[PDB]
Amino acid sequence: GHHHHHHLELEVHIPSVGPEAEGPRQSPEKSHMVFRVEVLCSGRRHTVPRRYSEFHALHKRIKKLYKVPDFPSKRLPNWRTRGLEQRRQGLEAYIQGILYLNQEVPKELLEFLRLRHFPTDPKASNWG
Repeated sequence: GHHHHHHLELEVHIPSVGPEAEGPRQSPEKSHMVFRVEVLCSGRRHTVPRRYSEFHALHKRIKKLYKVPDFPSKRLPNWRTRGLEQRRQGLEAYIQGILYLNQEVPKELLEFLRLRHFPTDPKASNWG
């Protein structure tokens, strides 16, 4: 498309993390818990619930591909010691990092969940 991006509204945040993830095949983690990210770029926000493994693999694949910071751990604590803000912030830092670094929201994830023009949820905001 061709439009002048005068509105560079950028908000990348992970508003919610809950236990409701899809249980995958034999994976390193098989986390049944999911973090629901929301990347807002150019005015469009897309709220996407992602299991840790997905970002784990995403980040590991592209770290070899493009500018990408520290990666997620394949061994995680049971999360009883801390709160989910730790998990939330860890991925949010990495995902927003690459987004700020070069390719913005990974086009590979775009291709992965078909995140183009991807919907959002009303319950992903505070007073908004």
